[PDB]
Amino acid sequence: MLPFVQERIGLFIVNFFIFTVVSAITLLVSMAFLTATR
Amino acid sequence: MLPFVQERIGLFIVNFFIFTVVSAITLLVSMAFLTATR
Amino acid sequence: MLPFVQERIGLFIVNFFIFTVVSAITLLVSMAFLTATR
Amino acid sequence: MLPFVQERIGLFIVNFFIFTVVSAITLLVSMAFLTATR
Amino acid sequence: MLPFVQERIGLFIVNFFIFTVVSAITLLVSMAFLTATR
Repeated sequence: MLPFVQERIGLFIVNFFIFTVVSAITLLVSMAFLTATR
Repeated sequence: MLPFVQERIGLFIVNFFIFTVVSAITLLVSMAFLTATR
Repeated sequence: MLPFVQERIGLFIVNFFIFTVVSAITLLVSMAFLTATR
Repeated sequence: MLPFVQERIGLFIVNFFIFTVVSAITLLVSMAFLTATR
Repeated sequence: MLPFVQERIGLFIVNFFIFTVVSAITLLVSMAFLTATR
């Protein structure tokens, strides 16, 4: 009922989650941009 | 009155919040850039 | 004197702080790039 | 068995981990883009 | 010997650290890209 259950397994979620997004932006941009320019 | 109430529900806010921004930058840039180039 | 005072109000700082930066990069880049290309 | 073991060494993982990604996006994009444009 | 020493001063490291990187990517990209295009 009380708060403070787990944090170790939580902080890992955001860390790995941001990696997936930060990759999509650099890879997706390169594909769309490279196709337009070239 | 004392601090330390909840952290689990907090760390999730930033995680999901950054996802929305990191997406807007890659999608918004692609739209404006692709239109200019093409 | 002892550590562990507040974390809830802290984690919110980085969350909102990153939003301001991630916006400047997408908006600033679009302005400089769009002007050069167009 | 109980939760809450370590957080100091954890928060450092994401901090340093994001640095490696945020660098790959700016360096990788510059290489692919600069080659196409030039 | 036991864990849990400080977190307030830690969470601030990543917050300020990411700012320095997120700036280098937008400023470095603008310099290299603007020079190539223009």
